[PDB]
Amino acid sequence: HWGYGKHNGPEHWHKDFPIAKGERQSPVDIDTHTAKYDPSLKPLSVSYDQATSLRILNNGHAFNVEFDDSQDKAVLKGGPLDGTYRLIQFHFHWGSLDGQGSEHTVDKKKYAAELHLVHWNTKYGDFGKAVQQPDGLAVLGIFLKVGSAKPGLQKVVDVLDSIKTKGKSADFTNFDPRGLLPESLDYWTYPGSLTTPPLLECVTWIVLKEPISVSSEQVLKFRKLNFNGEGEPEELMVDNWRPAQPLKNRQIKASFK
Ligand SMILES: [Zn+2]
Repeated sequence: HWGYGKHNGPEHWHKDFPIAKGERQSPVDIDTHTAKYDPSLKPLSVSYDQATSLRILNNGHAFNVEFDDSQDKAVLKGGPLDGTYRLIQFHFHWGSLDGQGSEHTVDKKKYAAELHLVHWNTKYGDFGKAVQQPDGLAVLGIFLKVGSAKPGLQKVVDVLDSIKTKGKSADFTNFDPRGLLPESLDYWTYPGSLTTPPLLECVTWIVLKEPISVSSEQVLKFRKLNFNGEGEPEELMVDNWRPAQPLKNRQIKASFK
């Protein structure tokens, strides 16, 4: 099956998922000098006050913090978006070392990790319908650098012991994703894809310029997770990132000067 190893990693995915070589794949390098300020982008609206987290799952590629998306409780709107996108889950991509782990790059700089807050367009009714549409998803991408601890991440770090292996889940209620946001909502935006199979070209990417800081101890706990199932050979869950893909016929827009 697909993964991040020598025999099933990103350079192999195109054999089962030919859209891997498509016209709007993600992630990309963000060339900060070429990105155009777009004075017409509307204000970005992150409304997470009523968010309802339910569960945390190790799916064998990453961990997902899942939300109740059966009503408009946690929504992303404005910026480049038309209409209302509902938070369904967040996950991270990270490295074996602090010098790699992000999927997007900024002037070829790699961050230690990247948070993806996944939202689906309410006009398509559910996530499965939304991923079939070019405007189905909005993913808020946030870079992690290693420095000071992020207090709002520790509740996540402290549950990972309970979901070490593929297929393990744990109750994860009352987690506030506002604790993972940087001060500034200045962003870059472009049309792209899921960065994991099935690599569907359904994402409006919104990548924040300001990283968040996490501690060395916090990312070490991410690196103790396993890709494998319980009672299988231990394979550390590290380097679960796809490298930068060709930009092709796309323009990256900046919300800021
Ligand atoms: Zn992701």
